[PDB]
Amino acid sequence: RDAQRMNILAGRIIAETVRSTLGPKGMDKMLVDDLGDVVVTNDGVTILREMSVEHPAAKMLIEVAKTQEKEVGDGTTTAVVVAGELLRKAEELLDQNVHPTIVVKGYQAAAQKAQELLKTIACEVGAQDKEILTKIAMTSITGKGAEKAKEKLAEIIVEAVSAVVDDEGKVDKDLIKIEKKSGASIDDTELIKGVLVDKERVSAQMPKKVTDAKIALLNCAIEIKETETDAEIRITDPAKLMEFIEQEEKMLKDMVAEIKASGANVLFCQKGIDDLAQHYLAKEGIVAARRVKKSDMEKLAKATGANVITNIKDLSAQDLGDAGLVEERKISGDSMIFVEECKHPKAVTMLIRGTTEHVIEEVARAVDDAVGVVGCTIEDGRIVSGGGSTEVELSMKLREYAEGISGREQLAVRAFADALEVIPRTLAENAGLDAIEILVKVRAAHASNGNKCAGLNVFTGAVEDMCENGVVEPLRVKTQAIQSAAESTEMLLRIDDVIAAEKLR
Repeated sequence: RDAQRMNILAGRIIAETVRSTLGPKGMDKMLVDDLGDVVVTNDGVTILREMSVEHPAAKMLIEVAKTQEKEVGDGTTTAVVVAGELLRKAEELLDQNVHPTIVVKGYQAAAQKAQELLKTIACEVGAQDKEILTKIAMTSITGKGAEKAKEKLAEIIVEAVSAVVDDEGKVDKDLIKIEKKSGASIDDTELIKGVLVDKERVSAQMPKKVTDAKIALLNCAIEIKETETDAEIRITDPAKLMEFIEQEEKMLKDMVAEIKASGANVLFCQKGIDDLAQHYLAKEGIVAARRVKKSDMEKLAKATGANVITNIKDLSAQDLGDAGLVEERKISGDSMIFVEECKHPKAVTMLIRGTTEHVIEEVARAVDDAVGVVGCTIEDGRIVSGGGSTEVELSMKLREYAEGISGREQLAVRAFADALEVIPRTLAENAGLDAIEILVKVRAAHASNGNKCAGLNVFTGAVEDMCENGVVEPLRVKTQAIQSAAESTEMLLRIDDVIAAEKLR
């Protein structure tokens, strides 16, 4: 009968299950399917993407959430809690014989008005100041869940994103690889100004270090080759078999001679080196490996600027690569190859260590997105405080503006401003502190001429300066999240009737 009353309540259930997960110490409840595989994750996107639903309108709020995850990578949880309030406060207006067309007009006007206020609240910083840059690095790692180790880790991130800043000022996620490998401890982490591969030489008689490496890039797998024309090999005489095994090997020695004659001190072949072939490339002083993945051969082409060749019978001086140094070392365990190019590098790598395959993958998954949030921050250059601090300031700005606008729509603008007051409330209850008594003091600081950068610290549990502690986030996560909220909630408020949708392609 009510119909619309059933959708406003469904949005609160989906939002309640991802309400307490906000903040660093965000707990999560178990919800295992009928199978048995237990999954424990703090991120909300991992649950909303796999958790089932019951009503058809529940997908409206999840659809807009997927597009938000593919743009910033963090803050999607804050975009869902703001929808439950705006969707709940509407019930107070409907009881007063208010038409849905009136409450939807206040959110659009209030949302657009905030676009100009955030510009004045945001500060201004440079795009190369390493001092303030390090402060943003520790703020990202701490926001995920790795406070025990964040001193040197913050310095490895600022040097990686800053060492790949093009002239136009655009960060590229493809130029940042992540190599996982257990070790002694996580503190044994260091960046490389080049590339990295987890392979070892085939023989122990090859060189260990060489300068001005002339790598020979190959794009062919391991398999018996055949001319473009149909042809097959035949064998019948067992005694004569010894003549072919040595003949084919002879066709390889003279073939590599043309590669070495064209200046090829090194060689990164992509085939199974014959047992006797290892003796030739070893005495001549040419490293090599057997069986390498294609993912490692595609990055070297664009990194070193080599040309992709498919015919081994055509490798002249103009068909080879180039690298800086190729020294063989170890890092508490095996001995892999370390290819570098300090003359003209184009990408960096990271060899995060640890003690178990589970602890290295967790931090390895929360670092790929951290650089993305700090990367776009340098592109824009404007930063604004966050963590519930600015949310309390916007309320005072909207209340003063609500008094100017007249008409019956002056009630929705007040609920929209007060709806954002739940951000510091969830953080207060998270640490086990009362909220009704703490929200009265945070407003006193922002009386008039008070510092706009001030919020509640989850550690000490009192009002402090966010600029000194470490609670700052870019304005892109707020301007886009608040914009998607008004665009998502309007789908359920405008609709005032259901339909028996059946057979619709």
